[PDB]
Amino acid sequence: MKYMITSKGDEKSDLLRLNMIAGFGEYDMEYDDVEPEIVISIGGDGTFLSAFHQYEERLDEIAFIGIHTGHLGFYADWRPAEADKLVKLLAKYQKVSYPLLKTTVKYEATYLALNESTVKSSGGPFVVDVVINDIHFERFRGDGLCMSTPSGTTAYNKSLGGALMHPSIEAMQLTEMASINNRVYRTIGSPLVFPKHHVVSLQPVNDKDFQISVDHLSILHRDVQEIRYEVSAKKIHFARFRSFPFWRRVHDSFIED
Amino acid sequence: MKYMITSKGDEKSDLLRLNMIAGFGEYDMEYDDVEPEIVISIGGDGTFLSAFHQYEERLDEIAFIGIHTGHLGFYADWRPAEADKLVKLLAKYQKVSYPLLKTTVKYEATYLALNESTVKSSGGPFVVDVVINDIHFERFRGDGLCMSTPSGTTAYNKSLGGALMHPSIEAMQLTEMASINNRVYRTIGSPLVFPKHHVVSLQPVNDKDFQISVDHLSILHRDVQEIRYEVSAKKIHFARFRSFPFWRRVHDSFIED
Amino acid sequence: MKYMITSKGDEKSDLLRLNMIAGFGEYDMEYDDVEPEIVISIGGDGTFLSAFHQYEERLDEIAFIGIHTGHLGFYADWRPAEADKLVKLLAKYQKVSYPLLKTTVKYEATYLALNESTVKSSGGPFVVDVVINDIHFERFRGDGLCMSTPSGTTAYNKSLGGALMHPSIEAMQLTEMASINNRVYRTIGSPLVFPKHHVVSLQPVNDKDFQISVDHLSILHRDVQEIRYEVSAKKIHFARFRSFPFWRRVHDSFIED
Amino acid sequence: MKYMITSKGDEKSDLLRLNMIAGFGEYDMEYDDVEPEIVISIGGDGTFLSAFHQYEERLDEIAFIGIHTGHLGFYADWRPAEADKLVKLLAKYQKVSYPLLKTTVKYEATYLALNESTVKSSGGPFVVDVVINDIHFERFRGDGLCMSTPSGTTAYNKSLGGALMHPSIEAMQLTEMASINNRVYRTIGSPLVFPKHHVVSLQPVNDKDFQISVDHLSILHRDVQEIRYEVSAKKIHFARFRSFPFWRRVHDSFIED
Ligand SMILES: Nc1ncnc2c1ncn2[C@@H]1O[C@H](COCC#Cc2nc3c(N)ncnc3n2Cc2ccccc2)[C@@H](O)[C@H]1O
Ligand SMILES: Nc1ncnc2c1ncn2[C@@H]1O[C@H](COCC#Cc2nc3c(N)ncnc3n2Cc2ccccc2)[C@@H](O)[C@H]1O
Ligand SMILES: Nc1ncnc2c1ncn2[C@@H]1O[C@H](COCC#Cc2nc3c(N)ncnc3n2Cc2ccccc2)[C@@H](O)[C@H]1O
Ligand SMILES: Nc1ncnc2c1ncn2[C@@H]1O[C@H](COCC#Cc2nc3c(N)ncnc3n2Cc2ccccc2)[C@@H](O)[C@H]1O
Repeated sequence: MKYMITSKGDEKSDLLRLNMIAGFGEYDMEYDDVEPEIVISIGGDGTFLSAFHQYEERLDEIAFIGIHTGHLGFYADWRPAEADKLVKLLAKYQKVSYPLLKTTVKYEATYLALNESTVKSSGGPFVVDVVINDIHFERFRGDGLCMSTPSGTTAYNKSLGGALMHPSIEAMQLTEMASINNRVYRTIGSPLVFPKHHVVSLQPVNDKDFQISVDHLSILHRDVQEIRYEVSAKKIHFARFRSFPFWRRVHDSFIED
Repeated sequence: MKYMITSKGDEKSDLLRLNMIAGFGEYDMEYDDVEPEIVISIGGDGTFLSAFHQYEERLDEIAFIGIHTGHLGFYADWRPAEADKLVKLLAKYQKVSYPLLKTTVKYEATYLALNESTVKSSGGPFVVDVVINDIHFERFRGDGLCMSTPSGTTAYNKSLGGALMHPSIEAMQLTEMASINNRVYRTIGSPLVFPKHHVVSLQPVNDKDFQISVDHLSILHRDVQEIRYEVSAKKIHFARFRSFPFWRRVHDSFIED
Repeated sequence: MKYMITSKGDEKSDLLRLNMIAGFGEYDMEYDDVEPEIVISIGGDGTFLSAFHQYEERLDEIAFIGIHTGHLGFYADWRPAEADKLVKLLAKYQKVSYPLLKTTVKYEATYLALNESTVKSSGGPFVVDVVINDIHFERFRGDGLCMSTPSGTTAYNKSLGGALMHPSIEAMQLTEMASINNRVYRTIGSPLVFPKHHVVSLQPVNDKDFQISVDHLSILHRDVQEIRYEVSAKKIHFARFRSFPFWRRVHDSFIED
Repeated sequence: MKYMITSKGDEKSDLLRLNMIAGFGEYDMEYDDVEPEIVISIGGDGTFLSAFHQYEERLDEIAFIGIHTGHLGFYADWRPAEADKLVKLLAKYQKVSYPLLKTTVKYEATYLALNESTVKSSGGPFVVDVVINDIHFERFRGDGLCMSTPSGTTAYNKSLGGALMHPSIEAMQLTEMASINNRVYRTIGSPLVFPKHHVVSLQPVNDKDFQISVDHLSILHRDVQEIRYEVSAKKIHFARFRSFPFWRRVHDSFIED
């Protein structure tokens, strides 16, 4: 079937990519980077992130596979020495799906995040009213906020004190960035985990310009009226050829390998 | 139908209890503390916790209601001035259900937790191997561990840095208590959120005696071979007469009321 | 003696300033904003911060006084209703001194901080080697670092998990901003408190452009070779007319007033 | 001069101890475990802790030396292969001194801590009023409190989120253990660093029985009226034969060796 391979760009990844293409030439496989059914990423989680956003409009029709040429990644969880076996097994697997985060920015633009979406100020103080399902929950003062997908909880969310969620749980997690807490300003402090169909809305107080990130991309948005967070109805699909449990991936990346 | 009322024991709660019993006498309502269909708790979350464990063998046949004579509780979320209206509406509501945590202690005893279950040492050093779905995840050294239900995340779990989970998510959350982290000992540090059907097993390394807590109860267990944590198949059922959202309960308890 | 008064700029502060000037006119007091011996700040800690940096070249010859027209500040710890008494007592007090932080940026520029100095990347990843007294301590990956003065520990340092230090201790405190910690990248995690004469040096790894903040000021520095942190030999001097203990100031600002 | 050697008790430490005693026999050195001038500890920091408390009444007359038969310790910072060189150099060094923590328990007993002193409840809820220099600072609700010496900040204090203090700073650090924070109960949250001559006093609210730890020792104290913390006037003295900086010790123990 139709496939394509993106590469980190270094010598190691490009030649691993050329070898798999050559290996795919021995099977009924058509290279196509317009409408592929299989997207293979060779590099790190950053390369996989780019591969995801390159084809975020055909998620229901693509099974992703990640190969790590360097250290173990959470999305690129195949060793390079397994590419030939990967080519073989891919020629003739099941699919597992991870939840995604929908970000809506009204002034309206919508973005999909595999890891997380963050909001920071354009330079001055960051102050937003946090609204959960249309009820005002808190007025946040600090450096910013981060809304994480389950699989994204091992990334930026983890460094901010958030919990690690198993990707089978359809949820999003909001964590604070250096929140001010005194007698007058008050935030919840704890990370918040929201289920499907809950809407978290960030609304300006004085400044209306925000630096909004979605995975690796970060754009300054001007005259923002609202930022809306919710678990996406779309999901990313992985091709699994064996058992690599998420908690084992966490152990291999953080405890020891 | 059959009902009963437990009380904090102070003058305020006992006389609120006697007034509701008198109010129930004007309706087709039978007091029965053996097989009640409605269990009303008057006091704080501690009183509600006791009411829960008093009838933990008839959870599928009981709808709980909590009344707070003091400050707002997460389970006792009815003001005392609403008892007469509560009696009326209860005479003729829907049910919402929260997940529970199953704790298995092998030497075998099983316990149900509405808030959380914690493990600490019997005095010496606390060292356990943490096993997730039969794979060894980490060797924990520290003061102890805490496995929290969703509704329990606002309690002990919150004070340990855990995330607040909406009770619609069937999950459990494990948080660390003063874990040692240096070149030789290594824990994940972050809280871990587990879905249904994941089993977390704590296993001794040297000392086999542990102080195990389940909600308010805390018992020293001797010659422990394993402690097993998993989301319970049983659920607690609340009688809801109006909308009091969980995130609003969080806001009222922690931000301001 | 010579004095001057800076104001927040609102109607409340300007008219409090005009009343104190009028009150000072009844005494042997000369207004002079070039070489004052007494600098009075009317507003918040931000106004006091500006008053400090306005005269940072005559610190050994100035006693600062802060008046808070809004909430209690840590530097502006005089209520507006005490200005007349303040004018009187100032006409005829002792001095207490707080440590300051010296920041050296080599490409060489030196800055003095009353609260803290922070380092962040110019957009990309922030990676610096942390060198303590010429020995390499760690390679930091994350959002940035913050070096705080003692009196500054109640400000940005506090929101990042740092400890509150009594200003009698001549020290500086380094805290991390969302540090990455996995199998490959490793930071200390804990805040670090350094005594006088210890030098903490930040040194680039790839990117050489950093956004460096000093109190309220924040400037993008290009082609940085090193950022050096050390407890300053200069100190800020406060005019004290009564006992307002630091721990009481902490209690009034964070516990309740 | 007079000396003695304490041992971990394993085969490795006992025979290292016998070899150094034999090596000391070739010099003008007298073994004496009653009034030694040099106390050598062979084992880990736990062995050194025991050696410290064994001679805590002759601290002004003893220079301590620690040898680690296992991993690197913060007090036992000499490799076993250097014992012969240690014997030689000790035969003919300077002294460095670290601050200590004085704990007073009134009902009156006083204890000295090299690492820290902690307070927990006897089983029920732990509630204490925290008083700093006779002013009431906070009412603490939680699992307990920990007051750490500077060199103790790398131990229990570190696991509780406290800052690492260089031992040249004469100070103590108070950190919280799972403090409850909601609308009604409020603690400072941040670690507190106190200078010399500041007195921190813990005072009961309901329960008067506390489990008080001092380094490795932990005793249940009954009918406590007050627990007083302050930087001790006594200091521990180390024999230094070379430069092993504290920050290097921190790096070797926590970053990598
Ligand atoms: N302070 C920060 N701590 C943690 N991550 C941060 C921080 N700042 C920005 N980012 C991130 O950059 C990302 C864009 O680039 C590609 C990627 C990725 C990735 N994804 C994961 C994951 N799911 N699990 C574990 N490792 C991961 N990495 C690897 C990684 C670890 C640490 C830093 C950067 C990258 C964006 O996904 C932000 O999360
Ligand atoms: N350090 C600690 N921090 C927080 N809680 C702790 C700590 N130590 C032990 N407990 C707890 O005692 C409980 C048994 O008594 C009854 C109850 C309850 C309760 N449940 C909740 C809840 N779900 N949401 C919010 N408030 C709650 N409370 C009120 C409450 C707040 C703080 C302390 C105690 C009680 C057991 O449920 C442990 O969680
Ligand atoms: N996330 C953050 N959390 C905390 N402070 C942050 C954060 N981001 C930037 N700042 C800060 O802005 C400052 C420049 O403006 C003037 C000032 C001041 C001040 N000084 C103190 C103090 N010593 N003690 C208590 N209150 C203080 N404030 C008041 C205050 C509290 C919180 C935010 C801003 C201001 C600079 O001193 C940064 O510390
Ligand atoms: N959760 C906890 N985390 C950290 N330490 C804890 C915890 N619980 C109790 N202790 C401690 O046991 C101690 C008594 O035994 C001897 C000792 C020592 C020691 N001293 C230090 C130090 N100064 N620097 C680094 N390593 C140290 N260790 C080694 C060590 C590390 C971790 C646990 C135990 C021991 C007492 O000093 C408590 O601090």
